[PDB]
Amino acid sequence: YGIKKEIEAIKKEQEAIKKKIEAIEKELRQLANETTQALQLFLRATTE
Amino acid sequence: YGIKKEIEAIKKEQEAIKKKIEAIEKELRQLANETTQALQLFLRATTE
Amino acid sequence: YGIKKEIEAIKKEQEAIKKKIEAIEKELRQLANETTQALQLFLRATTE
Repeated sequence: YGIKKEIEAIKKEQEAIKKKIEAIEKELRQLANETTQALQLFLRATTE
Repeated sequence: YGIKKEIEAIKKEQEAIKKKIEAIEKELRQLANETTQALQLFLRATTE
Repeated sequence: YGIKKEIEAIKKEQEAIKKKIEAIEKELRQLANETTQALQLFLRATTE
């Protein structure tokens, strides 16, 4: 029973980690988009 | 004993992973702040 | 055998996670470089 509960806890931790990574990927993509947009502004500005 | 040492190693790996993720979140936040600041400069420049 | 296969699966998941984190670090570094370059452009532009 003890090893079962140990393994169960570990797999709970992994699923939580996998979701943390998912959130990090989300925020990383947004940041990439924003920085691309921000650079597009500059590229628009240096033609004004 | 073998399974104990296996589980122990796995939980050592998880704690290390959790800290890696922590460091990634730190650097991601800094990068977001810097990019916001960098864009704020531009927004300041196109009013000069 | 069951616990062995469980532990084996968990360690497979950890290696996959470690590589996901590796890819995230790669993309995070690139993004930092690009944002630095993008800001360098602006710093070049406001001297023209």
